Amino acid sequence: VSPPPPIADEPLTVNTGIYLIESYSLDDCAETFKVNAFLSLSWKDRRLAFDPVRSGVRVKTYEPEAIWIPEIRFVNVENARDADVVDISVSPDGTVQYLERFSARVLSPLDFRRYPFDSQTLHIYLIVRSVDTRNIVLAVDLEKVGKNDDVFLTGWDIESFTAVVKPANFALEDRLESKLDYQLRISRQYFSYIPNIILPMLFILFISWTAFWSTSYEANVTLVVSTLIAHIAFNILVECNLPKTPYMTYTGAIIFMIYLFYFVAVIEVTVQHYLKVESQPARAASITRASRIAFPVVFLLANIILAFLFF
Amino acid sequence: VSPPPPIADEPLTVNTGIYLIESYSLDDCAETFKVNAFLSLSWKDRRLAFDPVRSGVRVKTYEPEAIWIPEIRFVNVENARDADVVDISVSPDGTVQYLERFSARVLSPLDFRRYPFDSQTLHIYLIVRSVDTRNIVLAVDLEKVGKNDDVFLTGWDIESFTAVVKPANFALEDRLESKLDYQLRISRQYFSYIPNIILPMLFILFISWTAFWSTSYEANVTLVVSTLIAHIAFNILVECNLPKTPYMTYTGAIIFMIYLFYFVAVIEVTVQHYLKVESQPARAASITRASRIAFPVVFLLANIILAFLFF
Amino acid sequence: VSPPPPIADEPLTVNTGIYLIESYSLDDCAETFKVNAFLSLSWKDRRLAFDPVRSGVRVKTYEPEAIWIPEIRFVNVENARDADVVDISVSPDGTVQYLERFSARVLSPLDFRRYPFDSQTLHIYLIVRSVDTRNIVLAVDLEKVGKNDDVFLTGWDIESFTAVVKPANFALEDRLESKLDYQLRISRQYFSYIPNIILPMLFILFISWTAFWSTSYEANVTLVVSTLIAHIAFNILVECNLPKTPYMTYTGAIIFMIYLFYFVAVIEVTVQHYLKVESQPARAASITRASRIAFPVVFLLANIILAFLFF
Amino acid sequence: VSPPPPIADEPLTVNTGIYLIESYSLDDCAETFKVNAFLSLSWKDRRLAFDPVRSGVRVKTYEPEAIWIPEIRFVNVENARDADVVDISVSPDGTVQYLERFSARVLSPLDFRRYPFDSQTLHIYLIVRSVDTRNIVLAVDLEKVGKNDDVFLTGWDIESFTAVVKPANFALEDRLESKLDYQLRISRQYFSYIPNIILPMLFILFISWTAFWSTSYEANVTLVVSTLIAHIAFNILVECNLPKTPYMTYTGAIIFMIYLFYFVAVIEVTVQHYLKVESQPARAASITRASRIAFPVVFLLANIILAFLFF
Amino acid sequence: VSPPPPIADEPLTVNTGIYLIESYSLDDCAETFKVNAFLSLSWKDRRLAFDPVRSGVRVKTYEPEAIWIPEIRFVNVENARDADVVDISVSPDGTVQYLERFSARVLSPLDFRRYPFDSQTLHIYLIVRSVDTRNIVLAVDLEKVGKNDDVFLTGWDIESFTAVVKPANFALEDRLESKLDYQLRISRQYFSYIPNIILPMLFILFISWTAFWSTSYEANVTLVVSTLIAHIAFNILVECNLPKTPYMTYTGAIIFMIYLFYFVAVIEVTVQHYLKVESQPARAASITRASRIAFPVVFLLANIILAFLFF
Ligand SMILES: [Cl-]
Ligand SMILES: [Cl-]
Ligand SMILES: [Cl-]
Ligand SMILES: [Cl-]
Ligand SMILES: [Cl-]
Ligand code: NA
Repeated sequence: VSPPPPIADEPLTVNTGIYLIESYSLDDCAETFKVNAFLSLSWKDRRLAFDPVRSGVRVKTYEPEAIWIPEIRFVNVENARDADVVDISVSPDGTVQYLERFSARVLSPLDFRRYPFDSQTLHIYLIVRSVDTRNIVLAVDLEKVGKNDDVFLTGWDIESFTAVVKPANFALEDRLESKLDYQLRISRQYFSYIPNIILPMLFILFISWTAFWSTSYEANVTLVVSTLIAHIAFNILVECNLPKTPYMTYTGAIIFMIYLFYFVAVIEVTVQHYLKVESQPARAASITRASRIAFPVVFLLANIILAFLFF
Repeated sequence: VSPPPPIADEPLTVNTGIYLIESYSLDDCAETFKVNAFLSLSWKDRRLAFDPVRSGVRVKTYEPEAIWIPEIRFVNVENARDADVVDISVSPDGTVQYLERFSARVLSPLDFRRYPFDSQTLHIYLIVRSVDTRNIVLAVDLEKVGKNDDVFLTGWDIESFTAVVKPANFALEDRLESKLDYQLRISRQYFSYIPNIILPMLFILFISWTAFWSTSYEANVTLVVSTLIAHIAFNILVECNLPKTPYMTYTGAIIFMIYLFYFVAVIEVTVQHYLKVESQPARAASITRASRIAFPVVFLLANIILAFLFF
Repeated sequence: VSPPPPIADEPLTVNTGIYLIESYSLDDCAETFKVNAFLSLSWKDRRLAFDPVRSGVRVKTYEPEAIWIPEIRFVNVENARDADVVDISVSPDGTVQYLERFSARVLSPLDFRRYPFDSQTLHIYLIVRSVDTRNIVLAVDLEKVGKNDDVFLTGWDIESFTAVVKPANFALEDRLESKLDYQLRISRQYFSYIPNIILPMLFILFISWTAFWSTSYEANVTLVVSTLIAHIAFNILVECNLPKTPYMTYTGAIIFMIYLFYFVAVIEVTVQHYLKVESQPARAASITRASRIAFPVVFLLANIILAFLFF
Repeated sequence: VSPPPPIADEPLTVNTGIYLIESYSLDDCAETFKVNAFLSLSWKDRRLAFDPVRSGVRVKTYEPEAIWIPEIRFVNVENARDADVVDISVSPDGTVQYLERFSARVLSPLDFRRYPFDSQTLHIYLIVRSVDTRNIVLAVDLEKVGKNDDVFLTGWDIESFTAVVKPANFALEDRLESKLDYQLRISRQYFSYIPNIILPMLFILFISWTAFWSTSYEANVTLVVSTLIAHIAFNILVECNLPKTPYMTYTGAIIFMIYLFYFVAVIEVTVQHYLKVESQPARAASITRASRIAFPVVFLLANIILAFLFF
Repeated sequence: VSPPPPIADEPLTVNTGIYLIESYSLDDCAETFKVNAFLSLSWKDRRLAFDPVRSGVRVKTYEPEAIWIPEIRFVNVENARDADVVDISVSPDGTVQYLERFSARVLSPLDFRRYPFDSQTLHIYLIVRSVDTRNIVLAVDLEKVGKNDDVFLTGWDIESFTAVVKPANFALEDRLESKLDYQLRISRQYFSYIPNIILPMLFILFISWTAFWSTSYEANVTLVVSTLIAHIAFNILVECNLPKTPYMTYTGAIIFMIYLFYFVAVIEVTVQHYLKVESQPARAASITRASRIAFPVVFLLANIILAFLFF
């Protein structure tokens, strides 16, 4: 089989549609997600046209091998999609209506800057390479683009599934290629992060601040050092759940800034003890009394500045 | 091969049945489970009918390629099922008896709200897309729906395996789809959670309450801070075994509330020490004496309120 | 091809044999193991019979496609076995001798009650479904059941590989099914658990008991609380290496009981201290002196009781 | 089909090109990366030549099975590449133009010496073995070597994708092998390592140095020992993210040297206490006062020496 | 296709050769390694003899399906090898030259006794089963056995790749089997273990011995207990990187013995404090002074004894 010939000099229009059946496995570290969907293709092949009168059939079914099917591939897949042809239907004018069910692991980058309050646009790129005979161009049949209502992605809210109707036509290895951009808009469900990471992390920090109402250096050293260890435990936990970014993330900034607070609290605790030993507890008392106000204030201000910069 | 033709205008009824041989790999984080079962298909093809008196053979056996078999797929599978045809038998009237053995990874969401005292309903959705010639409709042959007695799912009690007899017929991409709902009812074996997570977590909490019978700030700071670290270790362990939910879970609520108890115990320990230093140990003594009663009481009440809200 | 016809009304006897070449990947959590073995099948097909004189050969070699081969499956496999036909030989009297080399992931439950001093019986179930023409029944050719001497299973002692000669015949979806039980008997190599888990765990517990020869509350609180943390670390390590059981395991019981010892040691340490502060160190001295004997005694007795209940 | 015959005694030149579509999964421990690219092959086969004017068709399109294609393999792949032929085009003169889309896991060693400030040269080796008829030789068509602009590798900057134009021709198992070297130049994005590993690690070390402004042995022991534990936590974290090297890495050297600092700080803390107990706090005071300067100075110098040796 | 016929009663000699292209993934816990190599096979099939005059070509090239190929398998593979036929060459006399490129996961046991100073002999066993017609026997063509210079195995030194020329011929399931032993000799690169596990582990141990120059029970309890925790952390790390052995390993012995040192140090620290409280610090002083010498001496001697027993 060869491509359908041009009546006039026109390129072949392959109408496409993707209908999500299932979406799963959004791997943050890998920046990948798995998809299970219907891929619909439609093109005109005059060679397959027939008269319904002499045939007695309004449609004609063909096996994939029997006819010419445009070679449609996904740009951003890990391995080539697992596809199973559902149905191939030919109308009397030779209009082919193809339908396959596929599953693929899509590689699409994520912006972690606002984690865990981030939204993402996942992309699925359809592509077709033009042949020497004729040029092949993709189009979106919006009637055949959608998603099942039950489509869920664990830990994410599925906003929309749409297609950028205008293809990106360009040359690659001395042949033209028509590229289409399907978009899955999702926003992270930040709920869990509050009682699991954020609040426990604030409690341990506030506990370190009780050292500002204590004169016992040994108790203070314990308070500040122990809580610092718990902060390291959470930092490590967070960095395990995320890839290494060339930028700072929101949570990453909060976490880093909290280290400075422990470092300064250690300095205060050290200073207060030194003065007490040098028989000048009145200076020490002033610093400790200031610290009780300064620490929550500077912490609250820095957090406002950060949230402002990030949102 | 093409679909069997309608005598009158009737849709084709494909009788289905799933018989579980094995169930395994219930992944809580992935919200998936693996299944190994028999899939039975039954439909009438008059073109295949014969005479039992003259043919001498009651049943005719065919190879998949030889006859028309309806394209039955699973909605909620990760990848398309691994299937092996066991047998195809044709009765004289042309009733076809298809039997395949398959294995598949089923994606079915889980409700973690009552963890680890939760029960789940796992779903397996069968589907058939109607052809242009005739409409195909699924039905449940309850005779051919079941499970082996030895079917086990590690850490779960298998309650039942049933099918919702009435299919969900609906239009999808200008064709009829017939969807069936097979249900696997399971309930979690919470036993282990008691000596592994619950009791150790209560012991460490109680140990922090011994600070209410001590005047040593340094010892108290150690008691409360150390036990708090062990609580963080268990919180992290629990969150590793669970996916990120947009809601609170039972264990999650208990764990979160316990943090507040440590935070308040630190406050009390701080307050008691401050008063002792300000040479007013009678006030301190009152607060500590109150704490000895208040802490177990408020803990026990809060737990009743929580269990009430969750069950 | 169709099944060999019955001379009299007899069922077809398929003689089976499994010869282990390799045993590996015993996953405790998954309750699975991988196997690489020879599967031998033998049955009589009169239609295949010949005369050695006329033919000039005493054996006939066919390709799988050429003859009727019984559809033998494994009940307890994750996915259908990876098989490669080694040879198919026909005797003049129509006795077929089939040999395949296969590899499969077998799902077989494990009894963790006596861990790490447990022995297991791994099962491999062979099955055959009867056809409408004739009934098929499995048998064990003990001459063709065995294992290579070099077969090893990391962290386990391979006791025996035997077959239960009498098949379990039963009805499934109105057809006779012949089930065979091949058994691999193994016992765990508990050696490692002594210097890795058991002894370190006893040392930390004994270290906590040095608090019984100390009057320093602050030092005691440190001794008891620190060692308790190390015990949590080991409990978590152990539970990672094991699945969630609806029963208690031997190690699990020891681990749980040790928690009670830390809890009581904390009480003693608290009591003693409280006394000293109330200016009554003679009572405190009595309790501490009792504890020095009581703790090792109650620990040693409880361990005898436990070992008795478990073995 | 057999290879195209030599006009004169010349070896067959297969022009090659690799165009990266996607690059992902750079596993540091495994020293592997996954690639998705176009593989282009061009050679000339006079048997396939035709007339442009007479035939009317400028280019003829064949199916892989129809013509002779050189057996091109990758040297450094884990498993043989997953390839799908996109197009085969024959010019009148008989120049074949082959194009496949492939995906493969490439095993290419990494130099960890400068981690996390390292750059790597990933290799992809193309190979062809000669046949008995004629010798096959590879060449690079630089016009068909490249990468998509959107090619990204998480945690790395993609510098270049080039080919060493001249093949490595050599004999292996008494036949000619023609090997080509495609190079992917990448440099690590060290940004993250600063707020995640480097800075937290320096803070805990500076905290240990506050022991130089304290006379409390008990507080010092806590300061130095606790911070040492946090340093062990980071060392373990780092070694989990890296393979075992027969050499020292930059981070590895910093980490190791920091251990010496804790060891010496413990000695100082021990020495200072011993003198204080021996009623000679003037000597102790001198050592502690020296330590306050010596520690940051020796640390800063050693780091300069190390960075010098490593860069 | 059937086996070639004997010309006297001789068994068929299949000459074999394995040429390593790549070796990777040496999994210590799984006791497996992955290999990518050429498998060369040579036997003579007189039925394939040809006159170059008539055929035109001096050497004929066949497709695997076209001719008889001896069924060669690997004994110790997890799953059957992934093979791709590179070439099948037939000389006029009928000598067949078969070349395939394969990849396989080889299961070969490891001796951990001297870890991390151990050397291993990895095995790859080739096997052939004799047919009823004629006996097949394997031979090594040493000219076709080797490895690429660039063959590397992360964390190991590749010593040699050789074959035991004499096959192991033996009966199995009433047929003859010809087994060949290919050996890959490797030795572990212990470098990393020194700054990563060994030295940090010694530093923490020595840090505890500073308790021998202190009279502060509270400080000593902290020193000894804290360092003990760090030792548990390293023990766990080490046991994660190793399988459970029925014997002791070198590192395992060192690690276990170090536990005894902490246990005895706790006893000394307890004893010293008890005497100090009983107002007899002169006895305490003697024990502590002895400990300062005894501990490093007994540690150094025990290590000599251990290294002696292990090497
Ligand atoms: Cl694709
Ligand atoms: Cl399916
Ligand atoms: Cl099977
Ligand atoms: Cl390849
Ligand atoms: Cl093999
Ligand atoms: Na302390």
